[PDB]
Amino acid sequence: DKWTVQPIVLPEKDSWTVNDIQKLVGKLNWASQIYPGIKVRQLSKLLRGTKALTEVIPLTEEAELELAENREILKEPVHGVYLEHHHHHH
Repeated sequence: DKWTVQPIVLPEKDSWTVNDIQKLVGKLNWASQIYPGIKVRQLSKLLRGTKALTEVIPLTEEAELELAENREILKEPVHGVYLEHHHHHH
């Protein structure tokens, strides 16, 4: 390691509420632009289930499948010494 993105990580439980899914879909979304292979097509659909921010929504086979594969990708560096702008000191 040297310098690049940050350690993008998320919790893991079998009781994701709309509020928990919502925040997630946002993480995977932003992460998507910072991590490929991530999917947020089925994750967002889960919301269509309920609106209450206290409604426990489970992850569908395809939702838990992608989420998993995602949490794994975040293990990549993405960025790291590959820009070189302008600096001279030592």
